[PDB]
Amino acid sequence: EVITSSERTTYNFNVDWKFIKSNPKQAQDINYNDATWETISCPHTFNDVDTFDDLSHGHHDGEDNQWRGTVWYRKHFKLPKDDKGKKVFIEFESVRQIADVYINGVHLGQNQTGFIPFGFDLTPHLKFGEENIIAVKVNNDRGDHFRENFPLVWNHEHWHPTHGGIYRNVFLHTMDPLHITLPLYDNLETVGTYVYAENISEKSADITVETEIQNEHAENKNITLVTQIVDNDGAVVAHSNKNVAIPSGQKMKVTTVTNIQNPQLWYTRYPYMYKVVSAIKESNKVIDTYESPLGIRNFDFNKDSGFWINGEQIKLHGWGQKPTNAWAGLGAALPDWLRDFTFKLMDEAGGNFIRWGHCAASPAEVDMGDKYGFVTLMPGVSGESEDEGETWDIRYKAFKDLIVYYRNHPSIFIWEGGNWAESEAHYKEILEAIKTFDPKGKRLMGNRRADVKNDSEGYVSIEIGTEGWEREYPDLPIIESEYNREEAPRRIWDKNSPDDNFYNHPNISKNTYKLSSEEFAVRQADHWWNKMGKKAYHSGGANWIFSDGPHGGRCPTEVTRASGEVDAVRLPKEAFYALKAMWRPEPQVHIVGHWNYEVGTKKTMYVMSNCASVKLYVNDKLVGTNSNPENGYVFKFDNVAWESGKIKAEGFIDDALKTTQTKETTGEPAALKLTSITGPEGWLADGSDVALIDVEVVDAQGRRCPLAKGRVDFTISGPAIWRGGYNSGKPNSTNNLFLDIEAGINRVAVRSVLESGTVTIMAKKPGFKDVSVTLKSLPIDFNNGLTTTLPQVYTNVLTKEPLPEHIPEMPESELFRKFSYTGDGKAMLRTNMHWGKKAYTDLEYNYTVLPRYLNESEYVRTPNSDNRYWARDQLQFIAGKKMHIYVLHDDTVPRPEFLLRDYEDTGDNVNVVGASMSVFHRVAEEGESIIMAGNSDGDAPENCRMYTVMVKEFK
Ligand SMILES: [Br-]
Ligand SMILES: [Mg+2]
Repeated sequence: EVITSSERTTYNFNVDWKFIKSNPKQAQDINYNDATWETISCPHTFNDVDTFDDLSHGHHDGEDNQWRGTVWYRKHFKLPKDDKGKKVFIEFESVRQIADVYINGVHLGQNQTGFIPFGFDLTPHLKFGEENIIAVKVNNDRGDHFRENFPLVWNHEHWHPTHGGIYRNVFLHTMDPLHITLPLYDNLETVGTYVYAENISEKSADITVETEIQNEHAENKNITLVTQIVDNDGAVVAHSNKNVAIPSGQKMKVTTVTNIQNPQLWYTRYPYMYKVVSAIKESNKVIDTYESPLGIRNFDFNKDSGFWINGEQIKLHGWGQKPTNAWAGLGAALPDWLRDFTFKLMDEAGGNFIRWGHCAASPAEVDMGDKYGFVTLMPGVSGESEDEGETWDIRYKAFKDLIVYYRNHPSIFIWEGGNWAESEAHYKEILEAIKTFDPKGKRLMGNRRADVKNDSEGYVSIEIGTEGWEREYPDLPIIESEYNREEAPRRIWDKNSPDDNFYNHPNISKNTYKLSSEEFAVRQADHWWNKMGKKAYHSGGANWIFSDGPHGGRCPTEVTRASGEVDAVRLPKEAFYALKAMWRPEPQVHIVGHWNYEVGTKKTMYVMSNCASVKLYVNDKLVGTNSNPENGYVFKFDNVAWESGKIKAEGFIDDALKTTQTKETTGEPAALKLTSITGPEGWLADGSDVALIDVEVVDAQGRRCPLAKGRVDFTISGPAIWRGGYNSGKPNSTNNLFLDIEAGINRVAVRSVLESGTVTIMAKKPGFKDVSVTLKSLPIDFNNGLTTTLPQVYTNVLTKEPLPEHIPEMPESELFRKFSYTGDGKAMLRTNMHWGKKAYTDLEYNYTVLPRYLNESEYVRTPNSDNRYWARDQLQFIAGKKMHIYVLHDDTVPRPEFLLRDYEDTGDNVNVVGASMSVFHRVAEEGESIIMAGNSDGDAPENCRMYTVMVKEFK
């Protein structure tokens, strides 16, 4: 009963391209000789070999020591002379950053979005029955300074590592001249289908589908449009038909309304997915088919009680992940199944929310949101700025392309209008774009840092919060977009374990964060509980960064911003199991760390648990019972005496045993262990599929040694391309046929080639027997440059999960408008400045002598601990009245850019216990947006003073 076959064929266009990392003249020409170019397959990036190999700069400056410029791709392919009268479209999921596409030497156009799909009609230039050639000229250049990088201001490693090339999938679509259109607004100006659900209950739901159809034949067509609703088992549950005439050359939208009896609704704990099959028929003959996703759900982001879905209230907890999503050794060009692997890990740790930061996810990643039940906050392209001119035009156009592409996915609940407040006129345009292309989705709209412009009031539909600060729009629901900025490397367990190039790292004193995995894990509850978890009005939100990546960070001991709860090769940190124990709905306990300590060790043991009480045992001797968890989920046990053997925690709800975890002391190292991980279809010989290999050091019992480290050397043979892994704490650790073990394990990637065959990887380590794994890359159905086999992903992932069995108990200035501070320390607003008042929140230093104009001013007691911290939005407020702004800045600190841009030097100084602070003066009008960043732009003296702010009404 399900309509399957038609004139439409979707080809995978990833396999077998020619590539060159340069800009040769006439590279788009039909008869350009590309024989010496490199044979690759998409997804592909030429920055896989020169990223994750530079130690972080800190100061939120991302990795810039990588190749940037103009490169070229060329692909040969032949369509059957059979298809001689078919439309042919090419679709690019994304190209980074500027793409120019050519077909047989004819330029089709450019796309500068870097992260949004686009496509072109090849038909007028195709030679059927002959070889055709696509050429893609790609540029990934960007201006050095993230504030002077126009127009593509989102294109900067500050937020988005500039990994260039065709880093997502490419498809070829062939179809009848009479066809449903493709949702690639750039540059086809078509929108495909629009699916929305109304009058939803458990009993009934009405699905409206508007199908845009185009008749590119020279004669009118009388057609029947069929809308089929297909459930999770592939059964047709309901259908609708409409008989319409499409005049020759015309586009029209055909609407159907189809009722579903007893719909399976879409929940975060049961993301039931329907599919809509749209078919064009010409009397029993099927001309075209197109499939659209369908998840049926009612929802409410409520200002008082958080988020509801289908009448159940659900706390949202998940991650903010970079769209680059890069994998060490591979860059941003993840095969879809590695994107699925990343997503399955978020799902494993209880995620039900995702924000892409700060450009759109790939298409398959929105499919993964759909099938794992992730409420999604989706941006188009953005950096961190109110934009204008051409920057706004390109970004706004990308926003339309984005809605046209993604509007039918049920995982999307909020359109992120931007990663900064915007002008009133631009808010109008944002709502007008949603009204044009998504009038019926009931999605909300917000911008992060909307609170820094009065423009946002009355336009944003949901407060997009930062770092769990107090709500600034109590009329609205609130969702957290980026909380917990901390970093910590996977390889450091705790201060009771031997150091692994961290506490003694040459760069350790430049780190903002010097946390072990245990501290990083345990504090996950501090951050979550106090910023979202304990607030019944708070919908929840996104933990900043899921996987380590070389975007801007604060720890030059690492080659990434180490803020993920898994590392850049998706090895989980203890913090991953902390969040998993807090956020999963079933009862959980997780003992933080390991059980290989020295004889006589005494340490605090942390159990993370969503249970009500936890019991702790050392070799079956009960050492404690805790019914008073800290921050909802931390059951700690002080001064536990280590004993070789076994440590076991028990989790209880209502004094009934729910779950148990045991960790064991490992024995001495005894062998290397190699374990392979491939995609669900196996390792495919397509030139880009990846096989992962876990290399471990194990004891005689086969348990991973948590303290093992040291260099392993590798050899590879067979048709494959070694891509290595990384060591977070070391430069130039990528590519090499050797790698250090960290806490007993590391992970390398092997990429296939077009030739299928047997591939052998051997690992060696002094003192161990050699070990090996044998892989087989499997042949794919490939011919004339084309395959109908789509990129492999995990299928049939639908299961039902229960609601949590236990949730921890929850508790009971006219000038500094919308003040907020995002440094690690605490700021404090205070009034009536004069001699004797404290200058900082974390010191007892007082102001003594003051220039006359400073007295009676309102002031911000800043935390001196943030004296070398940097954040774009460190300190902000809207000027409540016309006022004087004074910034006291340590003379020993290089003046930061925001100070020199908008503040003049007074000549006067204010001495505060030996430190001379120059006053900088600024007059602000009422409503002016006052944004302050780090004390210094780069390095500074370790013992310098954090700056302070003073404010007085103009009068
Ligand atoms: Br990244
Ligand atoms: Mg994180």
